[PDB]
Amino acid sequence: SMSYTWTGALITPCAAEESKLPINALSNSLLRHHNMVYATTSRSAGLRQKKVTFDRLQVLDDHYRDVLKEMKAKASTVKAKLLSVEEACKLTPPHSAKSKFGYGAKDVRNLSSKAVNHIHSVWKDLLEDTVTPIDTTIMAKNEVFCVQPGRKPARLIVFPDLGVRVCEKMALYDVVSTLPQVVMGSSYGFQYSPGQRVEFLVNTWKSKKNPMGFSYDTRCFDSTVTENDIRVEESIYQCCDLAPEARQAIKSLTERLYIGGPLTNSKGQNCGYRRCRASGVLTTSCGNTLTCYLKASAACRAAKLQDCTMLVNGDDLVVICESAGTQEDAASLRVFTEAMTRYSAPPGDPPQPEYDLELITSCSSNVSVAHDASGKRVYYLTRDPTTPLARAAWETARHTPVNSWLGNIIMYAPTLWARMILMTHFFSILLAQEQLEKALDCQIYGACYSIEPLDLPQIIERLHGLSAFSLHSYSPGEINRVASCLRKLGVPPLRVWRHRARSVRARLLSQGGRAATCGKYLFNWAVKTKLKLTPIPAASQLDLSGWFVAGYSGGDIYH
Ligand SMILES: CC(C)(C)[C@H]1C(O)=C(C2=NS(=O)(=O)c3c(CNS(C)(=O)=O)cccc32)C(=O)N1Cc1ccc(F)c(Cl)c1
Repeated sequence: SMSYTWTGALITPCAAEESKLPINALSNSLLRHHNMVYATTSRSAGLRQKKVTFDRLQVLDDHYRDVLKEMKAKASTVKAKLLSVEEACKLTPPHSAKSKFGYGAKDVRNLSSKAVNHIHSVWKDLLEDTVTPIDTTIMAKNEVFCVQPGRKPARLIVFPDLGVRVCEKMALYDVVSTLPQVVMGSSYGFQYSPGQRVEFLVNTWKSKKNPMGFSYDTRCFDSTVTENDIRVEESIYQCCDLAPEARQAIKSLTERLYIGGPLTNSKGQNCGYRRCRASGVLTTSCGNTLTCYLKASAACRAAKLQDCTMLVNGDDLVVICESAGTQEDAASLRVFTEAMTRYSAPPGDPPQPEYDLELITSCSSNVSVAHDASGKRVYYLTRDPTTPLARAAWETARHTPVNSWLGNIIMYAPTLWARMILMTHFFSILLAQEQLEKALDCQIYGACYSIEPLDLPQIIERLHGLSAFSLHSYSPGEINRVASCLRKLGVPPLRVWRHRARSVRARLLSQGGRAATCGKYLFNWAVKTKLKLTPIPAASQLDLSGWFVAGYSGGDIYH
């Protein structure tokens, strides 16, 4: 069937949308080439609609059903619980979209009786009615990029009312938090810190006699998801040991929301109908991960890839296997792709075999190597810093709900671009505003986290190790990619950043306490006469539970 049917009604914004890079007094210290930076708006939604709208055909074979059976066997070992209304309410981001029924996120969060009453009413209706399609809003996402000589159209987000979103948590939060690791084991990617992911990638790579690897880019994964896939997902959820009410609600959410339903714009006009994955439901991450792992695991068998190890984060897939040499690897991957295509996950750009781990991009990241304090080689994950820096420029001039810069510093802390540019720039800004103590929101694996900037040294230590504060002798390939980015964007040379970082560090040191700790660890690279970095005390008090358990993209989750 068609992924979507459209009425002609337009996808509408809630507020005016800026597409041009806002400029303030801080902008130029980061980036001179402002016209290279843009944000998507709803006004390009028609271009997206076009490309996410196609017919899906699905041909399912024995490998498919075999893998599914294995997945269900493991799923049946999971026991999951219902969350109370209040438990589910506390998982709601403060900035979440408000209900059409006269209450908002903060009402939910502080448990107003108005919110809670509507929630209980939504739940009761889920138990009673397992057929009536549930309403969703379709919006365009405003995301920032750099011009790639041209522009990406806005992504679409499809989400049900707040009342329904709290109910999803009640029925499925424990499931989507617990099931994927039990079903998929070490192949489930959202369980890893950056440190663990690079560890798992390197160990996997060198466990092969002659390693070959490839990332598989599905063309618009969400759109490729069929009703079959979503019913198949539900059948996996139902293997779990669940309370009768959770079973009923899960069945009801599947039939009424997950499978499809009507699409309404912000003005309340009907825009059409969806028959593929909604990107803004609780099950998007878990559903996509299970479905990608199933199709890929079965496609590996069909292609006869040898010792194929998968790493799956939603729709993001990387496979590492044994080479049969270049001719056979190329033919293998074609069989893999034909299978995936038969399963309704055709590729965007065709996959290509890789023989160098560092040339493989997965979760928009590639492995690279640097050296630590004692010369002892260390692997870490990095990326082309263009988009992170284009977004950092936007966020320098505009207050954003989610600070991408903060998530990039957290996840890319060991990189030369994050240490030298992002750390230096934003700590300078926090200092000027005396907002070092001010807790800031960022999204990691789709979930929103409130973070104190001053806890960054502890956070980085836990996620990457001390190495992250002592890394040097980065690779010519990486150094060239950074330098090329700065040239393109008109970002000041690294000597300018080194100069600035010295100032930032000194200023932090002068401050004392946690701020001096930020000065010492984060900016030890800037000083020629290096200080000794010991393991950070009282770091092992702060619990990073909720971190690196599961993915929740589009799932309206707050920790
Ligand atoms: C915060 C950033 C930097 C953005 C982080 C992230 O949170 C993600 C992600 N967040 S997400 O939206 O949950 C996500 C998906 C979600 N896809 S889906 C709809 O659920 O099917 C897939 C891949 C990756 C993601 C990511 O790729 N990242 C890059 C990255 C990932 C893992 C690492 F170990 C390192 Cl070092 C860097």
